[PDB]
Amino acid sequence: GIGKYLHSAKKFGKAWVGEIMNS
Amino acid sequence: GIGKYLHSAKKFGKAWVGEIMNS
Repeated sequence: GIGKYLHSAKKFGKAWVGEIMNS
Repeated sequence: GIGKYLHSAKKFGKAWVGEIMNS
């Protein structure tokens, strides 16, 4: 268990927001 | 190009943070 929120979420966590949070 | 930050990140954005942001 736990193998995306720490290696796939965090990454986008800082990029996805700049995407949605910005657009 | 685009497809995981606005179709997968947000999801974890709320779960991954409650994961790492929680501890």
